[PDB]
Amino acid sequence: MSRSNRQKEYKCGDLVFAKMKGYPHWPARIDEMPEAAVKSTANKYQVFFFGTHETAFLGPKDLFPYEESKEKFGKPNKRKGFSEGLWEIENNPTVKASGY
Amino acid sequence: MSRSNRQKEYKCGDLVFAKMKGYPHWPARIDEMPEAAVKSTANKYQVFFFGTHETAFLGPKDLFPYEESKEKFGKPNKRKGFSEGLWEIENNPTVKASGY
Repeated sequence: MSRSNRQKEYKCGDLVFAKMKGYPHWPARIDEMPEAAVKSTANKYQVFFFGTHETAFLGPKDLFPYEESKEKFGKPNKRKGFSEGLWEIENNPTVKASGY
Repeated sequence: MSRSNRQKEYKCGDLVFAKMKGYPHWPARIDEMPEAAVKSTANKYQVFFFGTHETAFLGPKDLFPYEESKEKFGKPNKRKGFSEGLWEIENNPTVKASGY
């Protein structure tokens, strides 16, 4: 008898009355639409690879403190850039003793 | 000692073993989030305010249907961008590039 509406989303957001901080219902239009693969870099840490000089985005669990676990990982790979970069790190300033 | 110490994230300046693609554990520097619209909030819409001629970030909950709201909050004047925006919207809400 009656037909429903399943479309809940405006395309991007369309044109509406926007409620912003200090703006109680002001005519405003939408721009952009964070849906293409990445929406926004959130809760991600900017991990800048020291040796390979490359910016990556990782999380807390993707990062292991050598201040204590220097002994745990050492230098697991023998590569010219790997060993060189990790060596530049092996003489790091913030070292809480070489003994573990 | 601002209120309570809850911040426990990796603070820009620390350095750890990073786990990236092609790198089991490569020591990388920790940098915090750039902070420039992107930092957090995954799905957020950008909104162009005709009023103050600004661009802000809002969500679906902050965008109210104008076809009904325009009739509710129809109180212009004194506020330039409100009057300008209301007209710029009234004479072109769907953007008349076909039937005008």
